[PDB]
Amino acid sequence: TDIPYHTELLSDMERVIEDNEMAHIFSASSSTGEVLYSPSVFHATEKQKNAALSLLEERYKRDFPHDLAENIVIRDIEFVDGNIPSMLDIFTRRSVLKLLGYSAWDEGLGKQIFFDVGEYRVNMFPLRIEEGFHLRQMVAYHLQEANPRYLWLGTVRIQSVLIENIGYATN
Repeated sequence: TDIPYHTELLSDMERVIEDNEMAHIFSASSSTGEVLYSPSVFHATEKQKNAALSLLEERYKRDFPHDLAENIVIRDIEFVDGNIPSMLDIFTRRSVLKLLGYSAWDEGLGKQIFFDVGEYRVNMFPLRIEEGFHLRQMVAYHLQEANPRYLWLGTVRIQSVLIENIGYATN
């Protein structure tokens, strides 16, 4: 059997995390942000947010084809204000913890698209598509349900062509 690209992508992203020491950033110990919903939902730190953005840029840009990138100006992935999910939203979306690790970075998972970093599983929940961007509400779930149990990272805005080009690792 041949090794699928998804397997190497997941390994690649794990090595990116390690080279940038992001496991320590996404530890319960380093999750010192202010509370959003007492007792268990906290704001992500600036370092957690910037690490998450950097990891999204790493994943999406590496496979963005050259002929498009010479013809389209690609915007930096960033967080935008607002669209904060409710506590009930966060609770309901914790279904992402039931999924196997191999389903990470798989755009085919719809609502449950996620990636793991350090002690947290980060769900990029679809909010809307507007102009040429995807908006997603990013919440981190502690994988052992320790506290901080939930981290609100923000609504991320990603240029649609970046997601479109990855395709679906599963149907």
